[PDB]
Amino acid sequence: MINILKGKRGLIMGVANDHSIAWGIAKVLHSAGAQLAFSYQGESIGKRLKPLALTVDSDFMIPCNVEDPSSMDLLFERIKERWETLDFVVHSIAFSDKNELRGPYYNTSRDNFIQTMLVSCFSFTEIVRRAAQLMPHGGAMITLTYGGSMRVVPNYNAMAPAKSALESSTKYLACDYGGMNIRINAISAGPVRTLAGASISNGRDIAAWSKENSPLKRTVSLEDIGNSALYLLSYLSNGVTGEIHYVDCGYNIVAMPS
Amino acid sequence: MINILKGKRGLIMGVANDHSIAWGIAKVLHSAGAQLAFSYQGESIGKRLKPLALTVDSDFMIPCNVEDPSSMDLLFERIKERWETLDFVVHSIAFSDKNELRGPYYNTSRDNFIQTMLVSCFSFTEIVRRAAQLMPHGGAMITLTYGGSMRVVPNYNAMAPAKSALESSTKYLACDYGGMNIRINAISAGPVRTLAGASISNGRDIAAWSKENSPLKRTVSLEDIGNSALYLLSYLSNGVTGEIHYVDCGYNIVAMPS
Ligand SMILES: NC(=O)c1ccc[n+]([C@@H]2O[C@H](COP(=O)([O-])OP(=O)(O)OC[C@H]3O[C@@H](n4cnc5c(N)ncnc54)[C@H](O)[C@@H]3O)[C@@H](O)[C@H]2O)c1
Repeated sequence: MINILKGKRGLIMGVANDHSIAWGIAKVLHSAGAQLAFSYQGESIGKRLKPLALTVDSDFMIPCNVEDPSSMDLLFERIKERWETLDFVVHSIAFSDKNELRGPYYNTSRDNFIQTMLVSCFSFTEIVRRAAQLMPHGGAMITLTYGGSMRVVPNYNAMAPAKSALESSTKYLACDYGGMNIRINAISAGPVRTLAGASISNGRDIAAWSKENSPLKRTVSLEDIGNSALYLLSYLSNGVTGEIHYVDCGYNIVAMPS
Repeated sequence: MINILKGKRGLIMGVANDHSIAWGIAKVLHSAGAQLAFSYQGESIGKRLKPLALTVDSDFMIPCNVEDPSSMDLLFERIKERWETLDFVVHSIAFSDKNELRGPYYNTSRDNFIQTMLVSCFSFTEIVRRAAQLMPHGGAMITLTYGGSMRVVPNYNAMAPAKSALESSTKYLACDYGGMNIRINAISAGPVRTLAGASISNGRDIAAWSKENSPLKRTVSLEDIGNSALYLLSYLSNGVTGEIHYVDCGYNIVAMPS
């Protein structure tokens, strides 16, 4: 009963399996009428994406290494050879050495910090500025963040300044592109069940904690995020740019457990 | 007649001349009793620092390039050959390419971003880890930041996500080290007429705008920042850690001019 993206086409980055946030988003954005292009980071991923993409009417798949600006130049070159125009971009790329997401933050190595910054923060700047060039009549973009950027989440470590800066760049990008009628927002998702446990050593704990202590008593679903993304990428969110939108079943509001 | 820093020893990072924030801080800390060590970046800065440091009774000056791990190691070796233990650190170091502090944030290049991040953000993590080893009974450190991290200031560009990451790591460092009674805080200063300040285009306009529209209608002085540093580094702020403390004559609270 929703087709507000009828006739709109966009780019989805961040799919790694059927449990990826970018995938939940993809499903919901397609059900609302969007044509999807996808990027993929590796071969195993491409092989899982292929069937997934097919179930949302799409064979448009383009490998990309978000750490290499040439790769991204190429990603847009391949996109452009089918679409002269783009309406939205989903950026859900998060990487860090998972072995360094344990113990105290001060053990963050310089190279992991550089790499985590590059992939988890600056890639959005890169992509956004490439994509804008295909939005001559405006458009909308989102990145993904987590509340661990601003309050201390144990183990999160290197991810934390990276998101913090991602959130910062989100707001600067919004100001840059605002005159061109491009909107740039972020979704601060809560832990997603099962996904949490594979991303970081205490993921299960973080999630269980979040579900026990959120006002809504559940964790956010992939579909929740998909619908919030649908909101921020459609005309519905026309009065909204540069927003760090919290979609965590309200976990962020509670100061302590009951 | 203050002397709450009687018998304390501290590291001052970031003096470049007699207008530097770290210098204002050094002056008020010294006048409250503290013995001071200084790190300087280059030879001209060193030549300018010798006479100054002399006026606060110090010849304890060590070179240090903060994008060089070896050099920060050497810095702390040179400290230890005189002091086995240390009471406080001031981290007042920033860098970004003058050329990129102009125009839209999206023109920020990858290399300037990595470098700005290393020097402006991660160098604090670097320094904090080494210094902590010199505070077996606890102590206090501060870094410097600016409200441009979280609200958009024209031309501030790459400095913004860098400061944001810096504010993030401050809180994370505060959690890693609170068990050791080491407090880690930051000062968010209003505009001050400095050497690195003149890298930003239209910083003059920025400072005039911030002065005109602040509740107090004045700019912060090196002494204001020095005094808030004295607070943040002594027994006075014993209940304060992880705090981003605004010392900007209240600019941040005003939503629009009157
Ligand atoms: N200038 C302002 O108005 C202002 C506003 C609030 C916050 N801040 C912050 O204050 C601090 C900057 O000092 P400042 O503004 O008094 O100007 P400044 O230029 O006098 O001092 C900046 C220092 O950063 C140092 N630095 C740069 N690269 C270095 C390296 N590789 N190794 C060691 N040192 C290096 C410089 O040597 C210099 O001493 C920064 O954290 C800055 O972001 C500045």
